Amino acid sequence: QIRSLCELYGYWSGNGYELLNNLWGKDTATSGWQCTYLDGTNNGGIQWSTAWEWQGAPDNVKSYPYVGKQIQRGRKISDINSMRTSVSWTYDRTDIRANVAYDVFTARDPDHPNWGGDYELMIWLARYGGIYPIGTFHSQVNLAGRTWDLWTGYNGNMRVYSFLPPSGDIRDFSCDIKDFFNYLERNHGYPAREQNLIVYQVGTECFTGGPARFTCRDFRADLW
Ligand SMILES: OC[C@H]1O[C@@H](O[C@H]2[C@H](O)[C@@H](O)[C@H](O[C@H]3[C@H](O)[C@@H](O)[C@H](O[C@H]4[C@H](O)[C@@H](O)[C@H](O)O[C@@H]4CO)O[C@@H]3CO)O[C@@H]2CO)[C@H](O)[C@@H](O)[C@@H]1O
Repeated sequence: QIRSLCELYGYWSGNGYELLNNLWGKDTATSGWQCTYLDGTNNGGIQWSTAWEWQGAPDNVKSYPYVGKQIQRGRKISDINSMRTSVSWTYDRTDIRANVAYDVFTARDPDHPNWGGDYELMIWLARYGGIYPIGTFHSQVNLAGRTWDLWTGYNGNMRVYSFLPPSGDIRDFSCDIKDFFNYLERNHGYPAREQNLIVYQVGTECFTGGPARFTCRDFRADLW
């Protein structure tokens, strides 16, 4: 690896991307740790991985290490035409409580900190070990060439929309996240004209299990 980010909130940035050893829930663990590795920045993308083992509090996320596309504050979702992104990944085992997911926060306050927002949009590409997203099942949705189970609920005051695969995982994926926002704007009254983009990330939420290793073979993200 080019860089090993094994410290709590170990951080790298470059080429308009960033990487964080985001162990935000680790104090709920009874044992374990996690490191995030920058493997490459080849071909306009990021190659990275994270290794971990966690015990304790099986409904509590211990971490969400991520790669993020850096964005400028004050961009209304309605004024973003496209958020094209692709990811290729593997997990070395699936007998773990973990997901792989895109995470996007938006807020009416354009200076909202990056830990949250008014709304969260997640696109889950894996759902291992019997975990649940925030909230309850809402409906099925056709987007990005697939069928999704949409779940909705609240994390504090933040409304969370999570799009889940009905079956299996999706280890090679590409989409335009604006298709997901546009669907929410039309059918869920999502206030895109007053919401600013806060973060644009992909990573893995880790609850319990391991030793496990997530490899992101390639990540690319743009927005226009
Ligand atoms: O909290 C500060 C922290 O936030 C990080 O971003 C989090 C979001 O805050 C969060 O909404 C979301 O994590 C969800 C996860 O998707 C769900 O699977 C999980 O669901 C739990 C649920 O909470 C329980 O009620 C239920 O009983 O069990 C299920 C699991 O089976 O809930 C969590 C939130 O608790 O996604 C984001 C990524 O982790 C930021 O990354 C960080 O910067 C902040 O400090």
